[PDB]
Amino acid sequence: DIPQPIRGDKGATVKIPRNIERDRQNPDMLVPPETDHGTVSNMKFSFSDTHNRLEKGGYAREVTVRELPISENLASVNMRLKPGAIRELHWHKEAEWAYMIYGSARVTIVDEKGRSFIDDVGEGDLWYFPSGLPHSIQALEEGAEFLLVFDDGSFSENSVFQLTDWLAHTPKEVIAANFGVTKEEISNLPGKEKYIFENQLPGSLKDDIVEGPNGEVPYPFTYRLLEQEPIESEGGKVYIADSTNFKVSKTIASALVTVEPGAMRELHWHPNTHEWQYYISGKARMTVFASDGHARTFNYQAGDVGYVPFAMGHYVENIGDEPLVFLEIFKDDHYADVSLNQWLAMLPETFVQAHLDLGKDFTDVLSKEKHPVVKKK
Amino acid sequence: DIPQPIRGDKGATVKIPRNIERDRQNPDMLVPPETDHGTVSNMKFSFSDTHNRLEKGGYAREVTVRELPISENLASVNMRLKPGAIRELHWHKEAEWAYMIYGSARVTIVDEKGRSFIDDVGEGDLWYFPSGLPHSIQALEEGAEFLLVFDDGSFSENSVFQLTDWLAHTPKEVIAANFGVTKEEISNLPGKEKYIFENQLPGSLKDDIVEGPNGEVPYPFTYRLLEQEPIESEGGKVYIADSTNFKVSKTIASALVTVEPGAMRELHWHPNTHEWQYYISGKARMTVFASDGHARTFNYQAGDVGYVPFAMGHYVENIGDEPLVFLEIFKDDHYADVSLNQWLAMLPETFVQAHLDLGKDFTDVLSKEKHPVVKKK
Amino acid sequence: DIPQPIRGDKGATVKIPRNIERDRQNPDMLVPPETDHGTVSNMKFSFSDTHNRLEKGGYAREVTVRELPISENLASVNMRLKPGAIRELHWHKEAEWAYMIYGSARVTIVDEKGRSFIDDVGEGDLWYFPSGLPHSIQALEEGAEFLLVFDDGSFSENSVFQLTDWLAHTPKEVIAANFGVTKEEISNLPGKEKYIFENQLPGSLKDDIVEGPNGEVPYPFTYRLLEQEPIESEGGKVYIADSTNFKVSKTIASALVTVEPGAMRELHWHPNTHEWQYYISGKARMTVFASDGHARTFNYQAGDVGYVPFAMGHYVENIGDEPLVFLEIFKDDHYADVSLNQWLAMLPETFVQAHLDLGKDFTDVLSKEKHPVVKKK
Amino acid sequence: DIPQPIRGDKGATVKIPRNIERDRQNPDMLVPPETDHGTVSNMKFSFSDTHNRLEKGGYAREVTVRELPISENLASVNMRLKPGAIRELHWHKEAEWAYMIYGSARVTIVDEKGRSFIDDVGEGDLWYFPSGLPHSIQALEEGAEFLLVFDDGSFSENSVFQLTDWLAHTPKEVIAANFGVTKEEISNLPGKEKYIFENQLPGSLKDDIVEGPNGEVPYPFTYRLLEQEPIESEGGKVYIADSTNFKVSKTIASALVTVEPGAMRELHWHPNTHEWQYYISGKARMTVFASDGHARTFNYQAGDVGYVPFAMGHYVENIGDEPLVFLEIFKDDHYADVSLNQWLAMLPETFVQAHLDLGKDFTDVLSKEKHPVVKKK
Amino acid sequence: DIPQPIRGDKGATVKIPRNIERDRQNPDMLVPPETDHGTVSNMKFSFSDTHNRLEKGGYAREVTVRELPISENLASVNMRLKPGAIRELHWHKEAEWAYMIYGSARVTIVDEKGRSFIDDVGEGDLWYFPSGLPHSIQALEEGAEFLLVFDDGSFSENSVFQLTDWLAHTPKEVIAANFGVTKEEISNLPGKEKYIFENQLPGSLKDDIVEGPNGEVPYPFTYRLLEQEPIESEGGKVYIADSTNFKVSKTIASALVTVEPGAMRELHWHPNTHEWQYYISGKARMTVFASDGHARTFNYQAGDVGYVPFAMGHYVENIGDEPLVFLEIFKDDHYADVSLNQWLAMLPETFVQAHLDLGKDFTDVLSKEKHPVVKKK
Ligand SMILES: [Mn+2]
Ligand SMILES: [Mn+2]
Ligand SMILES: [Mn+2]
Ligand SMILES: [Mn+2]
Ligand SMILES: [Mn+2]
Ligand SMILES: [Mn+2]
Ligand SMILES: [Mn+2]
Ligand SMILES: [Mn+2]
Ligand SMILES: [Mn+2]
Ligand SMILES: [Mn+2]
Repeated sequence: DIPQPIRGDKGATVKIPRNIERDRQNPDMLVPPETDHGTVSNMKFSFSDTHNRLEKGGYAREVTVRELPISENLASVNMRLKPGAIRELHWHKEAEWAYMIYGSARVTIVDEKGRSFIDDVGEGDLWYFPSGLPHSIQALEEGAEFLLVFDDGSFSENSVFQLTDWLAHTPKEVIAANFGVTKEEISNLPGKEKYIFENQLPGSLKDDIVEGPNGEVPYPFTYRLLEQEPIESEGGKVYIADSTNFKVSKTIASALVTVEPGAMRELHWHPNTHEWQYYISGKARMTVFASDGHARTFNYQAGDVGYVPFAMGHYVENIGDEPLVFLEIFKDDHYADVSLNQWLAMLPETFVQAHLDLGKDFTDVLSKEKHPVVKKK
Repeated sequence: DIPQPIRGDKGATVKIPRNIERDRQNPDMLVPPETDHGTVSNMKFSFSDTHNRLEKGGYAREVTVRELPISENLASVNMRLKPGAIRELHWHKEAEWAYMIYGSARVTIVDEKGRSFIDDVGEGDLWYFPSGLPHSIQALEEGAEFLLVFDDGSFSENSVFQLTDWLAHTPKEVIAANFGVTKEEISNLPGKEKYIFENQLPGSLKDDIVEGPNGEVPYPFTYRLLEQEPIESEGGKVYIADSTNFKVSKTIASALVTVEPGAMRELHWHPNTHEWQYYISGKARMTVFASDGHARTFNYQAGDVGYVPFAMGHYVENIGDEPLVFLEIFKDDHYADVSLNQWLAMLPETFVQAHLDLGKDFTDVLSKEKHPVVKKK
Repeated sequence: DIPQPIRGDKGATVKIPRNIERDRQNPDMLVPPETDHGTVSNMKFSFSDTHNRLEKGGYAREVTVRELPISENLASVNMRLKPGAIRELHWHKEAEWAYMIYGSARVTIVDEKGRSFIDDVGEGDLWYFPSGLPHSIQALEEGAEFLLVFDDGSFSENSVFQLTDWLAHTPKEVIAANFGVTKEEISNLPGKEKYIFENQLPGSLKDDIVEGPNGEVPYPFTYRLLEQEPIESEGGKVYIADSTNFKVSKTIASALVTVEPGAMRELHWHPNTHEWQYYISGKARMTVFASDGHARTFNYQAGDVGYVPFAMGHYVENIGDEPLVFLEIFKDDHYADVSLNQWLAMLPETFVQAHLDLGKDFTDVLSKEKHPVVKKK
Repeated sequence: DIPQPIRGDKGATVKIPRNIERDRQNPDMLVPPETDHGTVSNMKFSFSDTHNRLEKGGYAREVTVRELPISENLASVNMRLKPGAIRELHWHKEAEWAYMIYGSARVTIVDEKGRSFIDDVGEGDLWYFPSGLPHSIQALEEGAEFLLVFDDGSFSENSVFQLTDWLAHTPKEVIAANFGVTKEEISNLPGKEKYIFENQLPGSLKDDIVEGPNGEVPYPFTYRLLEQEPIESEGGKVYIADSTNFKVSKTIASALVTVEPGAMRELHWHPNTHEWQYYISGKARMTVFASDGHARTFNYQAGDVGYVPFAMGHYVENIGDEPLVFLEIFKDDHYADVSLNQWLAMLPETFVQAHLDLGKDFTDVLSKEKHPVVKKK
Repeated sequence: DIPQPIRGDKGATVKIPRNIERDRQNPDMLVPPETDHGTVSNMKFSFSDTHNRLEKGGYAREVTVRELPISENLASVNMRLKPGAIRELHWHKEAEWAYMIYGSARVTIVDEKGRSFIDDVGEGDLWYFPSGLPHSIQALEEGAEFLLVFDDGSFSENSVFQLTDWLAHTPKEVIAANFGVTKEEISNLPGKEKYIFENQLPGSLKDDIVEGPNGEVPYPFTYRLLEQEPIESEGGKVYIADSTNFKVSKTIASALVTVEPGAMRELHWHPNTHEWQYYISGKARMTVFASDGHARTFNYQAGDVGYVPFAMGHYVENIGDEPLVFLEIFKDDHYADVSLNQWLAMLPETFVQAHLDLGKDFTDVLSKEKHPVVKKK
């Protein structure tokens, strides 16, 4: 049945040709809360609304500042590899964070000391490659699909440094001299980058491990986020990974949040930096509060990127029947938040009472323990 | 049936939760043309993906640079008034262009010489209010729904100058002194802006006309675009309105394009400025060609804003069953384009032949007459 | 008696209408030193020349980059609370530093671990709230007046995040769900921010202290600057507070300087960052030396903000009859300066002699001990 | 013999490895005039110091803001075509100005009204293609070498819009539909841009001329600069071409200056805009005077680009044995200059005398007639 | 013999007046590698192409962002002092790094604690003065010539803070008061900066050392780079100095590289920051690879500054008969690089094989030990 932008006696029927399907996806936007007010930048964008780069062995599509101007510090790729397919050995200026949503893959990485690290990554695992270190991904028997996050919003999947593209653009004489071979011995180097290519499934991880004169890396570039004990509350759970626990992960701080139906990520903000969001599954609404009485509510579902500017107040409410599952990303060495609840709970009852024009009956429910996700009892 | 991002042996099935509805709306994006390549900014955005401001008597929602960063020079509002509802008397820095999609409305405007202009606007009509001149809209018995375009992408519907908001923020003594009345005589001024408000239907246009010491305005601020004889070709028609014919319309140049099914707005570019697009009805695809072999294809349908950076090559192909109807907007005193066809048609056969590695059989079909929209005979 | 901009045979009488009162306040500007030269940005601005925001229970006025463009990194509020008046619970992006000039007040603050800190602040005390942590001020029986400094010059007192303003702009359903109460139980929440409001005087500090599951904060957010032993010299004293001693105070470094009549803050610069100044009492002049022989002298008195760009040479001379008292603020984790005197004192006599075309009689007076404020013996 | 940076008792011998060849080319830079002073941006750059793009049939190298940051408004290409070689049909955002130094070539251009213009260009001729209009160059039996100037310093020869590159990046179906042919009929379109390619010499100009439904262009896009009577003075001559005489040339104003040995382009400035310079032959020095007593002298010879910021005082002195020949380019609809000489000549003798502390003997030589190039009698 | 920009059947003879001398210096630019492609910023600039500031006792010339826009973070001075000549006591915002190419000199520096450090510096030695600390240089009996690097590309040698220039622009009364002398006692202070001046040779270093109330500096501001054991490979050696070994050197990381004829600095990049280069002696070529298949080759020799943007792939090949010697500078607390060779050497043979379409015969030569400079055996 057709929704209309009408709230009480405000609003009216749409009379011109419209996108009913999207109107349906965005109820709190066709009909915002009465408490919404003023202008805020766009805080939502769908991967389905982006050009998809198709290759032999997979695909990559991106959400960058070119799509979502508010996110100047952070950009993202949704990438897919078919079984055995290789995302070509490459590097880039930006540091890279990743979450494996579907399947598994082997990654390689070499650090600035000539040490290589090679690991398999399963669903619910992260990896993090520091700025400038060369790496690669190769999916296993199930193939693989994942989210990449880069710590610069100007990033583009099409302007990364590929191994073969470097070679093809280096004088043969110089390549030959570099390795001490003849020109002929390298006559067959690719004349073009590969980016993503089909390849036979890799062997066992153990058969791949390369030891060297310089020894093991100090710290691993992969982390089993879902093997961690989550912060658990009534309405759901939160799995945090930042530099304090996922050691190499210096420029990216993360939390995977799961929200039961009827639950919600509570009212809070972040006193460190901006929040970048990706929605893995479910349906949500968020109101971002930007001060000076400016406030706007966005709807999100699977494949949607979201965003909360530094310190803006928000909440994430599950408005669907299925679990709501999303990521919280920050460009920072740690996760941090202030809970509205915990905050007031830690101040004198009467002081809070004087602020809210409410009484004991309200301050009584305040809780000093933090519960990031609560249920609608 | 479910679409997948697969083209020949490139691409793969989506394995993670997805937005199938949007995937369906964007076929040429889930599966771009093989000839697409490289990165281009986002050139498409839907009004359905924006917060809608609901008032008593209508609504307004906007697409600004905050949503579509590529469009720094141009922004847009989709506004709706219920019958008799008034968009409050107001002004702003930006010049304003408008197209009446549904219904009709009376507008008023006063110029820098103290001359007022008052007209009724029907479907297919435009108006254009020069930077800084105060105006208002009032819908008639059918109500009204229209598109507004402003010649600065930083524009926001929420930061316009409203009559009552000015007064409420002016010292009463000063207001009283200004008009030579007492404070009491204006005690009842609104304490708040109205923005949009319900009101009884207006009388006849003739009963409203105000004459003054300074006489008629030199030129009208409304234009009957659809009363013009269109440039007509096989596949459809083009109705142009720019400063050369719609005289006051100095900073905005416009064309309403209608494209029969199986037809297409031909291959061309614009040698003056950027193109801002709004899609009134139908389904389309456009490829924007950005040089250095960069090219990207976007899908559009009703409620969608589009965009082509200065001189980028494009075409607009109807890929639907119904007529395709859209606006072309420029920040310029005239419309202008170069037709690929007409271009080659006006050069030596053999010269063109030498360029395209084709022969007479191709140059023979070239046409020196411009046909902006052609059919698939 | 009327001052004129005449120096020897340079300058002339003012012949047009003028501001004699200001001319009097700015002697070294109507008549600069002969050694002044070239253009420098404006380095002085008076709080008396700003719009004052008046509320029930106090006032706030600000000096931001909008008033003093040279100060891009730092901005300031002069705030006043009547006895018992509360500056509403709030937070903001910027970190906040403070100096209590008159009276006293209770502050509260909660950190990112859900720990609250509550303290009373008297004259000559500082507080420092890290970016993003929620806080509040409540004046005691004497009321309170203080200076706030924020580590971004784009700061505005009117765009802070207020508790009640957040709530009023959050859907009631969501608020209710957040705390697990009914809509009715919060029906009486303020429909508007309070910002500053009248309230009964608070109880004892001890009765207010809130303990919690997470324990005491590691470090206090208040510092008794005047209880410290000052660096004392002949002409006056300097009380420094930076991250090395006021531990939480990571982004702001400070010094309160007192200068007897006939004394002066010596010739120096700062090799770390810019200097932001506030003048609490007295009359001063400063010459800022900007290299390339550019130099300009400014006059300052109570209520005046001043400023010295990174590494520019300066001095602060008391030119009044009463003590001169001012603050030195830096956006940095430590205070640091180079004394011209100490500098030359630590180099070979003859080397210095060769530089200044002076002799032993001059190098003899140089001192290796730093004396930040000297007297005119 | 080896030059050293020594002037009187200032300076010293170079003691580290050096570029003697360049030192020789830059005498007034190794050893500037005593009257030089302070910092000025770099005002000189050599085409020999740029990467040269080599193609089949010629080459192109550029000087852009990426090489010469002071020139933000203007950039340049030095292009070379072998006999019959075609610079591929193309267009771009920037307007283009040109001077034929060696040989000749046929150009084509189509305007926004579908009118084509086709002309042959010889040595000493200019052309000017307005922003966005498609064009091409084809050298004749002698081949051709010329200078291109573009009215944006961000221009790059590698990011122009090529005909074939557009087609190769347009869906075949869409191309086919555009022209009403089959896919097969265009199967043989180039899969890649050509940029510059070898081709047989063109026929007579008359055999190439294409008439059309829309008639002759209003004005020609080529101008015989050297067929004009030059402003002639003792030391040389000046050939000006701007919008007042070369009608289409709206955004570019030009002058070809020839300076006999012992002569010099007199002391002057330009009260409209910046000056961009190219040196065709000879050796010169220029001092640019930037006010605040800042002044710097540059040496120039064949292949060198130069530059004078808006209104900066300068002169161009021939310091070689051969004629000095260079271009003066402006981004403006007209050429204009103020002659120092003419200026003083038009003011009261005694007034000028009072300024320069000279007497009648000096004012007597002043001349009211402008002589842009004077000789050292 | 005359070089021409011809490669196989690409390119053509230059037909217009040209700079053959530079053409000769830039072989890989007149005739780039076939593998070069696309646009890159300018990465090369010669000190011989700059205005030289001549003083009594030496000279200074600079390469700043005003000459080389790509280098926004880093600028450089080539300075020369005659025996006993003093670069006047001064300070500046920027931190300063230095390499002594010819001769020796005494430097002085005072830190923020009033501690002075005084040392003699010989060929192959570095010094590093932290932002804002006052210093000076005085050459010994041989005179001195060195390279200075400053950690801001906007730096200008003409806008430094000089001791005497400060004094001359400070009111005499204030100077007198500062030191507690009379105006007369300082009547003879220079009325102008000195910048560089002639002076008698200094005594022994030991006679100059100044002790003070505050003791020795924690760490020395000079470092004997060439006394270190170099990383030595077949083709040459690398001497690294960064914050890990040259302790005070916090914002600048450095390496002196020497390359035998027939050798080359291997294929690598830097995963931390940009590379700024200075060429001390020899002839080289470098190709910088900028991704998206963009690549450009530059020629360098003595007196040339070079540059590699963050993470761009490069190599430095000696193309001369004499040793090639150059500096690598970074704005960072450590040196770091990734070797292409070492990188592939640390990954599974077959994985690498699958990337390069080569076989065992190639992976066999890969080496896990890093060899920064290799020879053409
Ligand atoms: Mn990557
Ligand atoms: Mn959050
Ligand atoms: Mn309007
Ligand atoms: Mn168009
Ligand atoms: Mn605050
Ligand atoms: Mn100071
Ligand atoms: Mn062109
Ligand atoms: Mn000129
Ligand atoms: Mn220095
Ligand atoms: Mn390197």
